[PDB]
Amino acid sequence: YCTLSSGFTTVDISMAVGRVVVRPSDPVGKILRKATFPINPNGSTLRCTSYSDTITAALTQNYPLSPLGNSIYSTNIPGIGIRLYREAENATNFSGYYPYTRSLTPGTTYNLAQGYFVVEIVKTADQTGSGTLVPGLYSRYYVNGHMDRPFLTSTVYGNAITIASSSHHHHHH
Repeated sequence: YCTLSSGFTTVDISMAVGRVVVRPSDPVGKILRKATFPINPNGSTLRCTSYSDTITAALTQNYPLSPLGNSIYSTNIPGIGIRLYREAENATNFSGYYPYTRSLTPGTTYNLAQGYFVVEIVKTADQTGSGTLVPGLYSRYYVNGHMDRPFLTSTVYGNAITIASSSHHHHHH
C-alpha cells in the first residue's frame, strides 16, 4: 500500500492550444498539434510497501478509441482525436501513451519529475469537424488506494481547445 506526504497536492495541467486548423490536404494521422505543458512539481511525494502497488496513467473522458488506435482517442469533434503522455526535456523519458498501469518498487520515495505533459491533436478521419473540445478532466496519474489524490491531472477549461476545419470556412475563390 502507498502513503502520501503531508499536504500532498495534485498538479493540474490546463490543456489549451491556439485554434487548430485542419485541412482536406492533411492526411489521416496528421499530428495537427503537439502541445507541451510544463509539469512543475510541488514537493509532493509518496512511498509504497509492495510490488503489487501500482501507478496508473488513466484517461477520464470515457470516449471510444479513434479509428487510428495507438492510444488516439476520439473527442467530441468529428475526425479529431486526442492522445496524452508525458516527456522530460527534449522529448526524452517518453512515458508511453495513456492509459497504462505499472507496478512500483517498495521503499522508493516517488516524486513527480520536472518535465512536460503532452497533448496531441490528430486528424482521425477524412471528414473533420470544427468547434470546441468538451471541457473537463481528461487524465489522472495516481497510485492505488489514492485515485482521489493523483500526482497529476490534466483538464480542459472552457473553450481552451478549438478546431477549425478549413472546409467549414467556405472559402470564396
